[PDB]
Amino acid sequence: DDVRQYVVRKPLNKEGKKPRTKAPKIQRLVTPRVLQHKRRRIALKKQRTK
RNA sequence: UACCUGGUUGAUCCUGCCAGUAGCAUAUGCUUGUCUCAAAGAUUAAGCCAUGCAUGUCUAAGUACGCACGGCCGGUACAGUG
Repeated sequence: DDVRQYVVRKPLNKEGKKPRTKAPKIQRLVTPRVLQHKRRRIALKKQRTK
């Protein structure tokens, strides 16, 4: 599944502003960036060994 | 600038100190137009303290669901400022 679609959004309705839903930033979520960070760590290991 | 002068005697030459002399550093007195530097609660009490201030700090890069501001109504988690 994809947790991105199951984050509890909270509704905000104030008089002078249009209503909107606020969502938290999902933490500890695996994204392309963290995978690239792991790749870079392993590549640094390889570079050190070489 | 390697300097002395007055004072013991009726007078003299000494010893010798007192006083003078110049700076320096604190205080104080009188006086004080310009201008440049510039010390300043050490001395007595490391005595006592009203009040205020004197140490805080965020980047692209730890944590943002504070509508506190702020958008592009969305399989659009997180726009951004904060």
